[PDB]
Amino acid sequence: MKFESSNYRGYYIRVKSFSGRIDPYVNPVEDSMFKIVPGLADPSCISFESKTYPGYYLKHENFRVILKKYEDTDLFREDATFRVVPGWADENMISFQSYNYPYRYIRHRDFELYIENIKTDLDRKDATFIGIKV
Ligand code: NA
Repeated sequence: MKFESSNYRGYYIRVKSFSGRIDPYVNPVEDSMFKIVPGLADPSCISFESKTYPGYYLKHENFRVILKKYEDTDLFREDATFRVVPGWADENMISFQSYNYPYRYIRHRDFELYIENIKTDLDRKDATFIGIKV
């Protein structure tokens, strides 16, 4: 799957140097592509596996969304697990709630990805995505 930003259309979640951001015209476009597996800490949740780096998952660390090799720890699995919810800015779209930090959501901010509290209208828009099956 791919994930487009809804307020920066044509921008996609991608990994650059093992760090999550949103970019247009992702090159190599495979950096924008993930396998969606059951949540490592909860199968009613989701986890994001790298397509180019199998066994690496998107995960938050110091509230920054990064890519990191799987580790056999509860903290890693929790850091790597997100609940898909109706979009903050648009219920026809999606948002990603952190499993171990329930009041923090994946959002972009100067085109980097974090998990942060969603308080304002711009917060909601920065945290809203369109899943695209590829
Ligand atoms: Na903070």
